[PDB]
Amino acid sequence: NAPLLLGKKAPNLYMTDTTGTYRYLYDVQAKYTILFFWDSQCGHCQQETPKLYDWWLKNRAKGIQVYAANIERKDEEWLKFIRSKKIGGWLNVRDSKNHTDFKITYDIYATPVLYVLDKNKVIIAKRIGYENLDDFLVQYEKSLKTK
Repeated sequence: NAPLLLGKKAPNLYMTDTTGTYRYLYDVQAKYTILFFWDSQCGHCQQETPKLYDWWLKNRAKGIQVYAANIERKDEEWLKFIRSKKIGGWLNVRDSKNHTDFKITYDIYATPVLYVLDKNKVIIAKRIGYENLDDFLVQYEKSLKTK
């Protein structure tokens, strides 16, 4: 695996939603997709996940989905976190059908990890913090105009 690059299509993910039903990354329709890899075992009070959710609630009508890719190999703790932290509204998925190698394909070590993708799943931001999203989207859109 070569490391991921700006301007390349993010690798597809064949992950499943909270009902166990396939929701492929490439099948998501959204002006921007936030690809977000996370792990409930990082703690019940982990900060990035619910704060991104709060951000998403405020910005989603702009045409933004979060493909919230939980990296765990069991359902129980993932679902418990979704319920208790009340983050069920976005696209929660897990690799329940074993199609994703998070280390080879996406280089996931420490979690959480965030990518911003455009409408065609091209990588436009790599591993930036949720707190830099608003500014990243402003500058990105200005950059489309200039040229």
